[PDB]
Amino acid sequence: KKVWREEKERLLKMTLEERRKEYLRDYIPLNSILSWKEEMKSLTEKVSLYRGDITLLEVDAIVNAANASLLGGGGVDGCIHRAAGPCLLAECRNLNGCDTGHAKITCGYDLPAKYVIHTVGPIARGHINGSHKEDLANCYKSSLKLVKENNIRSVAFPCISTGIYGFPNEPAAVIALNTIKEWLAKNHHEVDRIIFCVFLEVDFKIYKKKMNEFFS
Repeated sequence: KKVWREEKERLLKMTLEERRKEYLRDYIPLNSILSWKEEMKSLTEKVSLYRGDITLLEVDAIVNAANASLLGGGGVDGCIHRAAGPCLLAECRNLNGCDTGHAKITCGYDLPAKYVIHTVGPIARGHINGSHKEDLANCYKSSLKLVKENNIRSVAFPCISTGIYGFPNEPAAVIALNTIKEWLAKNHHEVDRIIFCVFLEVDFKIYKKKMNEFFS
């Protein structure tokens, strides 16, 4: 049995070259993801769209749209737990859950990602209200506060609270893009790339349309 504190200490010391020599499977290096600037040929240099499996991204942090327990479950949360291996669950158990609109950081273990930022999106069981909208913004703000504090230069976000948590995809994207744009205005020097992970066609088309509005 690997023990999470020992494995985390070992992994966070390692250079990218050292990490790559131990990788279990194929990965997506950050320099194989075009900026919006490069894609559409300024903050356009600092943002990307990625349609693919977040667990493959070799970035400083991937964001997990987690549940209150932080123990994993289904969808992409489950995929991140399986890809990271059992040390992720062990570190998450020690965190004693996460509140709606808050975030907590762990090691990424078997992920190529150095860290996972776990954030708990609001749940809309029917039509959204101002609390849902505030809480979703707070997931992005709490996550980006951990990005700043942990010298994370590349981070990938999922479409937090869309799907089962019931946040309509278009209003979710507006909150996500507004929150990242406002944070980038202040913090652009300290990041190389914020990646929006937009697998479903519905999300890809929403983000494709809105990128120019927000970043150029």
